Amino acid sequence: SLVELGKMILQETGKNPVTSYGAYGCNCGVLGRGKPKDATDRCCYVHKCCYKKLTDCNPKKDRYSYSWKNKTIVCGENNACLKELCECDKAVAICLRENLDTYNKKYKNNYLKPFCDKALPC
Amino acid sequence: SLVELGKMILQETGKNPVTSYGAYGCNCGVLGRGKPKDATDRCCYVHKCCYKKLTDCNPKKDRYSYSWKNKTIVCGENNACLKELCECDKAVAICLRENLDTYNKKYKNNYLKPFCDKALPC
Amino acid sequence: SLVELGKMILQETGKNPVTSYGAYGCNCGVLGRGKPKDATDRCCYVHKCCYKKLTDCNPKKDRYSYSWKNKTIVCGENNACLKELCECDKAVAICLRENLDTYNKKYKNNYLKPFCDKALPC
Amino acid sequence: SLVELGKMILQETGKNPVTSYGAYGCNCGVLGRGKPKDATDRCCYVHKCCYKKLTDCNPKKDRYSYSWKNKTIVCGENNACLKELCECDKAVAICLRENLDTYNKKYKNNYLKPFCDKALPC
Ligand SMILES: CCc1c(C(=O)C(N)=O)c2c(OCC(=O)O)cccc2n1Cc1ccccc1
Ligand SMILES: CCc1c(C(=O)C(N)=O)c2c(OCC(=O)O)cccc2n1Cc1ccccc1
Ligand SMILES: CCc1c(C(=O)C(N)=O)c2c(OCC(=O)O)cccc2n1Cc1ccccc1
Ligand SMILES: CCc1c(C(=O)C(N)=O)c2c(OCC(=O)O)cccc2n1Cc1ccccc1
Repeated sequence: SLVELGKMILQETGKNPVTSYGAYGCNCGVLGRGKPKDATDRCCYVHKCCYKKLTDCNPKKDRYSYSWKNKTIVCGENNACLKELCECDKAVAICLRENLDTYNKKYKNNYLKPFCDKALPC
Repeated sequence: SLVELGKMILQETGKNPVTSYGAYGCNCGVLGRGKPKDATDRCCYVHKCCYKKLTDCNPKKDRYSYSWKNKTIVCGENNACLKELCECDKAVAICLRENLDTYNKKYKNNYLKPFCDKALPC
Repeated sequence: SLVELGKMILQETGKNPVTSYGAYGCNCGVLGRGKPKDATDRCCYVHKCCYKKLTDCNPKKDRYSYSWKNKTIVCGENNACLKELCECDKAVAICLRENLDTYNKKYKNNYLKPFCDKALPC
Repeated sequence: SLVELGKMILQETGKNPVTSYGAYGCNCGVLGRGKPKDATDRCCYVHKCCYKKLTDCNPKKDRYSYSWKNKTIVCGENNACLKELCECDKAVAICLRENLDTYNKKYKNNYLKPFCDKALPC
């Protein structure tokens, strides 16, 4: 769920998911995909494509278990959908950390929302 | 201060410092040094010796700054006491994480109140 | 920003950046690039080309942190743009020092403005 | 003179000579030699011994010339006493930089006369 996702983002990046990624670019924290504005935005674009493959479980509200071992996210062996859901959130946490260097303050808090292009298919 | 120390332990080990290390063995959390019970206890033994050589500041109360970059603790530059105080806290966070493999709840002071021998000098 | 740049130039060259480089040649301190009149001028040409690559921050007005360690300018860790900015400024301060030998006061005070040719592209 | 000495210290160490070294340990910035408290203090003890040999001039008062060339203090030529005086000052500026790693503001007198033993002779 968003509980697990937010904890992974903070564990990997050290940032509050809401204040830093609540509405960044055309994809991060908002509903629906748009053409990404930068690399951080593209992380959330891929993550939304990860989610849409997952029927038989609810990515937004379904809880799951994971552990933080050797400063690494380790998805607990689980249901197929829950395991894949955990691997979706782990990928976007790593992706957001990796692109902190080009994180741009001008893209937060839905400054880009009126300018967002229609997204290409996943 | 204990504020920064607590966040480093959380970021490195993934554990709550109060529940996991608030009173563990003969050195972790408790006041004063004793002969260590295991590898985790020895981390806190070393950390307490690290604090002992700091005289120009109050290790428990004085605040400093540090960064979480690439899942690594990076101490902020400061005067001798505050910088070395940050380094004391960093080494114990890494040490406790490295020794999670042998962390044993039997050394938590709430499971069994350990009999602690007089510590050797630092 | 110019505050950090001016301190670097003083630290490296020992010269006041305003009085020595406020309007030197066809590139130093003045607006716009021109064909360099000497090696000092070319330092500022390269520096202006360095700035032109930076589009995610404001090279003239954005602050950054650096320190003086072992008589070396050491750029503090930041985002990609601010780190590249600091490295642009460190490089021009260093370049200006290396070419103090051929510094010509005849090129000061924007005397060469009618002599400035179109520069080669960056 | 002290004017040239203070400029050297700022150039080499990056520190304000008054606020960092104006009364530090048993030798730095105070009158007379004492048993050094640490490596920084020892730099000032050695420097005071350097001044002791300069009888043909006035170390604190007499001016001399030096240049900041390639981030090196270069004493200008002069008579024996004044050239030796500049080299005394250059040496203490270098010594203080080299020992910034163990600088500790705990040794600043802060207008309380510390316990100072009689120094070894020189
Ligand atoms: C970038 C972080 C993010 C999402 C992403 O990781 C992302 N934009 O992909 C996301 C999200 O995405 C899933 C989806 O769109 O269904 C939906 C809703 C909020 C979303 N926050 C913000 C957040 C998450 C967890 C705790 C606190 C804040
Ligand atoms: C192992 C964690 C620890 C200490 C150590 O790291 C350790 N035992 O060395 C320590 C401590 O030690 C310093 C000293 O003895 O002055 C004193 C008091 C509490 C101490 N907690 C618990 C804690 C720290 C920070 C936030 C919340 C809880
Ligand atoms: C050569 C020094 C210099 C610039 C350069 O280093 C240079 N010509 O590249 C520069 C400058 O250049 C950046 C740009 O044109 O955007 C713009 C404005 C002033 C500029 N001073 C003068 C100065 C710098 C810092 C403090 C005080 C005076
Ligand atoms: C450590 C710096 C220092 C002295 C030394 O370098 C040192 N303690 O040797 C020293 C000093 O020493 C020479 C002597 O006692 O005759 C005498 C007086 C002040 C002295 N400041 C402080 C200072 C010097 C220059 C400008 C501003 C502040």
